[PDB]
Amino acid sequence: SELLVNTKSGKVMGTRVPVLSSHISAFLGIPFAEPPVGNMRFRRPEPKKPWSGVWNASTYPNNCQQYVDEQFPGFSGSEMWNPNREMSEDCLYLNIWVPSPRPKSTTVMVWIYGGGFYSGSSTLDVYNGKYLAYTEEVVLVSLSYRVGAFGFLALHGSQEAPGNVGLLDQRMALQWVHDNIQFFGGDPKTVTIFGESAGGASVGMHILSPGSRDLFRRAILQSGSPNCPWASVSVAEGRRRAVELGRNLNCNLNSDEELIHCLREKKPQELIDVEWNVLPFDSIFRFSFVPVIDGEFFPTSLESMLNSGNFKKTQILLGVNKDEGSFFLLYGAPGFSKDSESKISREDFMSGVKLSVPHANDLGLDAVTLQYTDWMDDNNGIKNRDGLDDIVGDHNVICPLMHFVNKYTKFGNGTYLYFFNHRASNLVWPEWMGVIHGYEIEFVFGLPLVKELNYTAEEEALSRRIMHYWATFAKTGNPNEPHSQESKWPLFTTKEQKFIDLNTEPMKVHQRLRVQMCVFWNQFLPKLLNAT
Amino acid sequence: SELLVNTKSGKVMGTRVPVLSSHISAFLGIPFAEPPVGNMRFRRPEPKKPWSGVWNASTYPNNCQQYVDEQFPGFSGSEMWNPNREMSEDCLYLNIWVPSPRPKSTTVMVWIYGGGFYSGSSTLDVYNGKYLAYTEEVVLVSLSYRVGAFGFLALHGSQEAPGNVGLLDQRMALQWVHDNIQFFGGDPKTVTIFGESAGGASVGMHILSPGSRDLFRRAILQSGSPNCPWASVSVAEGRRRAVELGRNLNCNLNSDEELIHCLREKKPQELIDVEWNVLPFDSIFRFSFVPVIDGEFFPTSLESMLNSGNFKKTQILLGVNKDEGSFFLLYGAPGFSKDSESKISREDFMSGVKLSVPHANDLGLDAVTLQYTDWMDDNNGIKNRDGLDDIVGDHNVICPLMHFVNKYTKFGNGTYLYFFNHRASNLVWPEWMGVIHGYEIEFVFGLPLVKELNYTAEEEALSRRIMHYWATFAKTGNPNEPSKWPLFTTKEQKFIDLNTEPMKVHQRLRVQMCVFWNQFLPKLLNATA
Ligand SMILES: *[C@@H]1O[C@H](CO)[C@@H](O)[C@H](O)[C@H]1NC(C)=O
Ligand SMILES: *[C@@H]1O[C@H](CO)[C@@H](O)[C@H](O)[C@H]1NC(C)=O
Ligand SMILES: *[C@@H]1O[C@H](CO)[C@@H](O)[C@H](O)[C@H]1NC(C)=O
Ligand SMILES: *[C@@H]1O[C@H](CO)[C@@H](O)[C@H](O)[C@H]1NC(C)=O
Ligand SMILES: [Cl-]
Ligand SMILES: [Cl-]
Repeated sequence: SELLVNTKSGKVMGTRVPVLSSHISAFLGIPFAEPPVGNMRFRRPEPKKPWSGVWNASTYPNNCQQYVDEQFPGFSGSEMWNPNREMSEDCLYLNIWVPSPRPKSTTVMVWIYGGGFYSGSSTLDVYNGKYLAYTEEVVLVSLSYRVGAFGFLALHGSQEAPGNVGLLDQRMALQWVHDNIQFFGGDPKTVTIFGESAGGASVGMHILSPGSRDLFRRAILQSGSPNCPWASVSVAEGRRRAVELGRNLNCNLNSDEELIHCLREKKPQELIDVEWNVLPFDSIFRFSFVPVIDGEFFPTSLESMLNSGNFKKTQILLGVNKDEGSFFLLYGAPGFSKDSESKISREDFMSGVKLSVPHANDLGLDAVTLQYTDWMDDNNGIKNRDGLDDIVGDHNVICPLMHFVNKYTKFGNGTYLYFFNHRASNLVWPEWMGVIHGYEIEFVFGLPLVKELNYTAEEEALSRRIMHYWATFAKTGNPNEPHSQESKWPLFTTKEQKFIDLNTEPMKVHQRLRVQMCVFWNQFLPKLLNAT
Repeated sequence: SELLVNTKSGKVMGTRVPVLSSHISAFLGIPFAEPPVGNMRFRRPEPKKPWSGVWNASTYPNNCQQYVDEQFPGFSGSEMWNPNREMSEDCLYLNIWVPSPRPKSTTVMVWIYGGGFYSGSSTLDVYNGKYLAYTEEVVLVSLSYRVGAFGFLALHGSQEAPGNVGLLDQRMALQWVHDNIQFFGGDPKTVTIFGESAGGASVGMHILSPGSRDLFRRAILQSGSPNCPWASVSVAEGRRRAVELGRNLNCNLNSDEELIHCLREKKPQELIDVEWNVLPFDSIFRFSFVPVIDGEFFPTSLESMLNSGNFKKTQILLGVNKDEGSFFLLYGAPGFSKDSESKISREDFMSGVKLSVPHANDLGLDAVTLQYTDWMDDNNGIKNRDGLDDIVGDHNVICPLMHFVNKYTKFGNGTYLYFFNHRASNLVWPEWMGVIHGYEIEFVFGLPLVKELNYTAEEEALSRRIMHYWATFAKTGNPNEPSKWPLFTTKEQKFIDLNTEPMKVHQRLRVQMCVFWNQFLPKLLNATA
């Protein structure tokens, strides 16, 4: 049978699903690890032990325990990102979409969800893999990993809570794919890992971590990179936050052993209720439990590894959205509202930059302000809003990524860069937010192809070329179909630094994506902050 | 006679001169101090002792001892600023042009030449006062003062070489105008001092100094302000450059008295030959002997005085030129040439900013470089050149002036700001240098009104409205006669362009770059230097 597959861990039974007038096979909620429960919370994952009988893989699994956004109750804009399945610590599962009839040795793409390392689910409607698997005839896998304290509590030295376990969950899902995907018609030698934001940072992390390199062929990073300021913390900072979590829960803080034991006895929701209290400052775009630069998953600092070429040399395709920062200003900065133009007063602009660049000293704050302020027109609320939008996006996503792409390209085997700037026709968010963080995903996954979703014909066309770019890249390491009549996406080279826009208009090639501001964020500001 | 005038120090005989198919009276080279020679070198000026008989005031006086530019021999562009009279330490004189017939109590304008405090003469062709005095019917005076070591060698504590004597020379010429101008038909109660660059900074210094405030009614500052980075030094820095001057000359350095005695034995040229060697850095737009913040001529720091309102409250008219910095890049930065477009490489740009902001640490240089570099086109020689040009002008002239203007307007009684950007059709310098430092002067003095000078008719028109703006301001405290030149205000910050086109009003002259130079860089340097 097409739906019955025997894996190295046991048999599995999938389901036939409809997809754009055709059908495809789906294996949902396949376990790849032992439930990280009880005494295993905070521990490295362990391989799922073989089960006997047939595993029913006809329904989505549970979502990992995570904070749930209740800012706009009933609002689809925010809720599409919340867990749409019951939450449980028993959440290490993966989903697979296989073309029907089953391919022989086809390209595999593994999706890693984002959510700032504190949230995310593999089961969201936007991650529904059937459209891309069907359309580009690839074997699509969506994995899952522990988020929040459950995935990244880090007490360096301890082997009960080392930190980086969510990254290890991802790796185990990758090992599972390397071991069993051939049984689904996938080629373990041609797997592309791709993810957005936290997922994108994750992808870059596996490119960096020796232990992950050999488990995939190449990578796609969307709106995220390993070096993002919010994507990792030092062992010290990580230890401090773990201990602060204990303090907030009245825990015995005498030894890791006791602290951890105390934390293992709490119900998930108790950890989550206090999750945000351990952050260093009042800030936006900062999350409590994230990867730690441990000297293990990451041999040395990310900068030194990037500098020395100490990472997987392959082909990468990556990019950003025009307004990565808007989502975060809306939720944490004064003056922003989803029901108004959100014109920002100079006073709010000032507090906005402090929130946005929490680690900066006064001189640092002044530099950012000067860099993003039009002094001929400083009370212009729109320029103030947009200025703050750019600050959040440039500092958190765009510049860290440009740094990564420039460093990576010195050693890599091909880099393709994009700038996604199409504002969807059916977007429920206010216009000031622009091309929002995460909204290129529905195009990557082919959502615009489903008519009931009411996207424009130009949007369906954009989705199809994006899916083909992504897939062709996954298959060959080049988004372009060699000798083809269509415009060509040029390689990003260290000299020319070319990149293309991704929208409904004919392709435009540009150079040096936001160089000016990124020179400020990547070179000058760090120099000024180091000064003292 | 009309040319024979009795002043409080003695009689003087002027001369009738031609001015645009007409004539006026000119009293050239009137002494206002005792010759600052021999033992008087470095000392405060002394009032000129009365003479008997008639002083011959028919010809220009000597120029003060100064560095002479020989970079471009025979070249009129550079040579027009060089002394055109013999140089002598006996140089403290003033000249006066009086309308004919001699008016009754008329507005007086006193010119203070620039030259970075190390050079300058009152006798240059471009400072010829006859056209302005005639056209605008004002009594025009041009004074002189000691420059270089002779006027600013500062050994604070010593009464032999106190520092600021060049400024005191200027003060005594003003005191002389206060005392005698009424005999030339001038109103001592309506005196306007005006000067360019070091002269403009000088004017600003008299506004600040208690000892000078009551010797003039209003002030005009052209391309210079008191707070300019090159316009003053601390007593400690002035003292070390003095000592270094002696070191360069094999002087006894055991005591101020010995050092000074040694320096007074040296021939003027010996001093001048090593003058530049005392500067603390390889730099441009930096001069060795300048005003010292002594606690006497300047009670306290310039900023504190500006902040507390400790200065003369009156009307000020002031402005800058579009390309203040190019002259200095041409002379001291790699890559520039008078005979080429001077496209500037990246290497030369980096070198250039280091020369322009000598005092900055590396972070400071990075900040400046970032602020003026187009990272989408960093190898554009033209942009690199124009960028360096803006850095020099913004940092040395424009932003310091804007800072002065904003601080002064809080307390002042009327500010008029201009931005001169007309490139003279007959300039001999290359296009890349643009609207050069000092070239608005010829329009202020009315040179475009003389036909054999070959200016265009709209240039003569421009000169006339500038002269009238200047003289009307001098007479009333308002350039406007009842298109209006708006009052610069703390809130609005309006200013006008000065060119051949119809007057346009703008606001916040180079506010973006000036926030950087006036607020951010100083803060950065204070936090990390
Ligand atoms: C697997 O679960 C789905 C829904 O619960 C159900 O329709 C189906 O019959 C199940 N298959 C088996 C063999 O239990
Ligand atoms: C990728 O690698 C092969 C050699 O391993 C080389 O010939 C080719 O030029 C490389 N491609 C790029 C874009 O670096
Ligand atoms: C004034 O001096 C000049 C020469 O320097 C001379 O030609 C002129 O006649 C003199 N006038 C008188 C009255 O001495
Ligand atoms: C100058 O002073 C007079 C009287 O004190 C005052 O009415 C006027 O407003 C002042 N002018 C300005 C522009 O400050
Ligand atoms: Cl469907
Ligand atoms: Cl004439």
